[PDB]
Amino acid sequence: RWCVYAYVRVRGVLVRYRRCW
Repeated sequence: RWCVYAYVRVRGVLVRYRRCW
């Protein structure tokens, strides 16, 4: 597992962030 560059998804509105998986 690691966290890198990504795009969130709050209220069907993608918003640049970090995602871990």
